[PDB]
Parts: sequence; structure tokens; C-alpha cells
Amino acid sequence: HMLRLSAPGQLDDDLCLLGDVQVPVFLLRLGEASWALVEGGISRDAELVWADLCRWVADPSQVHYWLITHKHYDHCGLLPYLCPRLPNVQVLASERTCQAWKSESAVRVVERLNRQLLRAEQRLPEACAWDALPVRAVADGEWLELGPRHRLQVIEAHGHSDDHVVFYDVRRRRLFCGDALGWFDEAEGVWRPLVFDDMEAYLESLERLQRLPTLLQLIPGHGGLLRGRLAADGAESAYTECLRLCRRLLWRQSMGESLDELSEELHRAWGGQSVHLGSMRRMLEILSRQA
Ligand SMILES: [Fe+3]
Ligand SMILES: [Fe+3]
Repeated sequence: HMLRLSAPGQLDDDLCLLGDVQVPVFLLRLGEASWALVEGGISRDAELVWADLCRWVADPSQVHYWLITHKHYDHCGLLPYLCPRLPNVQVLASERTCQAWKSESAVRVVERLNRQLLRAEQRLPEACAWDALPVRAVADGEWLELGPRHRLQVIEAHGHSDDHVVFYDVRRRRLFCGDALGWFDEAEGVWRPLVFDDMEAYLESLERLQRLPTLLQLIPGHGGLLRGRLAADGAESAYTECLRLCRRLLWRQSMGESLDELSEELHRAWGGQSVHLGSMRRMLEILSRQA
């Protein structure tokens, strides 16, 4: 499809997709000898992403920044395994996100969730400690002056998770929106809501994101790059789909349906491309809590 770039490699003059489109890691050419990464992947992809990186970047000492949208296992799983190979990298994440990496209970869930994704033959690279990562904490509204042509603004976007942020390149009308709009469904071309924390904050984040200057490029945490109207209308559409799901929880519960009976229907309907179910229930619980 032409409103959506989902192939590994070059997406724009300054931007490549590395690794798997479902859990991509984006690469920004900041300058002749200066690069940046955006989104932190899953752990098992450490060697794939590495191999993909080294095809665009001769010296990895040139990777200076790694931007992280939130703490979930599928958006920072690469950090302990590839940061040691990127000696000059500096990891930029929100205050709450950095605290997750200091929590031992939280780190243990990240590691366990990622380990369920390792293939039979494979083991992982040698790794940093999670509290040893070269990290600089960023705050809502901060400007990340990454290079002469790359200037991104950090925007708090809680709701998907209580730590979530997005990164706006206003020069390029390019939003790295993480999971804040949900999961884009390539089969039907609509967003699927990902509310795993607070529904009001999720809707409020989308309200603010809609007020951004018209997007040209919308880059979620999964699925690749969205352009044209998919980007322009992204935040409004995601907001709409979320409401749509609320009204359907309401409806089906007014007809005596358990959360599970709809947890199954939603898992059956969308879980064949985000492959969870236990996550699927905490969302339906969260939404039915606040309405
Ligand atoms: Fe997430
Ligand atoms: Fe995710």
C-alpha cells in the first residue's frame, strides 16, 4: 500500500527502518558522521537490528542518540544488548521511563516477556545492567537538538502507559508516536486502541496530538511509516476508534457479556497480527472502569 511504508531499509533521505516492521527500530542520519535511533525493539532482534545498522553505519561510535517512547518490553528490549556496541550513544527517555529501568520488579518482567520471544537456537549478546544504561532523562516540552537538520520536541503522551511520550520533528511534520494511537491494522486500515493504563489520559493525549501542525509522516511503534491522510488524520482516527470500542464494551455488557466473552472476540479479531490476551483483558477492564 502507498500511504504506508513498511519495508526494511530507506524510508526517506534521513530515515531508515531496521529490523522487523512489527517491532521496528528507526535510524536517523543526523549528519555525515552522526546518527540516531528511535524505538527500542525486542531483545531477540538484537543481532538482526545490529546487522541492519552496520549496513548503513560504518562506525557505530557515530550513533549518538537513542530515543525511547515508553517502558514496555517491546520498546526497550534491545537496550542492554546493543548499547555496549554503541559507545557514544545517549539514551533519551522520560523521567518515569528511566525509573522503570531502576526498578528490579519491573526490569524482571521486561526480561521475562522478551525471553518468551527467543528462538530455539539463539542466545543473546553480552548485556549491560539495566541501571547501567547511558541514559539522559527528558521532560515534557523539551527540545532534543540532535543535529543541524534534526530538532525534535518531547511531548508527554500518557495513557497507553503511565510513562509514555512521543517525539515531534516539526521541520518534517513527522511524529514518532509510539503506542499512543494504538496499533495500526494493515488489514483494515484503522487503529486498534492500546489503553493499558488510563483511558482519560489516553484520550486527552490524542486530543493534544490532534492540535499539532498537520502531520506528513506518522511513525507508530509498530507497522512502519504512515503518510498522506493516514498521517494527517491519525490522531483523530485513533481517538475515534477508542470511543468506538468503549461504546461496544458498553453495548455488549448491557447484553450480559462477560469481559472474557469480548476479550476472546477482540483477541480472535486482532491478536493474529500482534502475536496479548492477558493484556487484552486489562484494557477491557480499564475502559469499562472509566465509563
Ligand atoms: Fe506498549
Ligand atoms: Fe508496543
